[PDB]
Amino acid sequence: MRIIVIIVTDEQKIEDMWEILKEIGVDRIVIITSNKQLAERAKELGVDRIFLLTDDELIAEIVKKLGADIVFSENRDIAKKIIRKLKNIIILSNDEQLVKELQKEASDARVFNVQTKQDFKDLIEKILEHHHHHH
Repeated sequence: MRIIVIIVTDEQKIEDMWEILKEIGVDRIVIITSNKQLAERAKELGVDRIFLLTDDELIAEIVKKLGADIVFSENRDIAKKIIRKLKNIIILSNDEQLVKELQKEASDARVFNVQTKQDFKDLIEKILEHHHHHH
């Protein structure tokens, strides 16, 4: 029980760790998406932990059952939809104007903000040492 809810935003795709994704990744991640396209792509990789749902707030009930303690997703409304039942979950969102709302209104809710590479650098330094390959 340490599964991360991977909801994918169309930004810089992690194709770097796409290989190790099948060894370490699928062991501790679940692919939660509304797009069958990348859900099939992950299925061609051999990701067993995939849910395809075109619903917004329903993910709060899905991850409740999955016992998920973390989610990567841009979600303003759906943040409060998850937090109202789960204040023990750590949610990352890009909108700092929203992240602060959840940090004030919810007592035990651990809501972290991402803006620039700094937020990612500190976060990866907190967790296990993971470096990127220069060229």
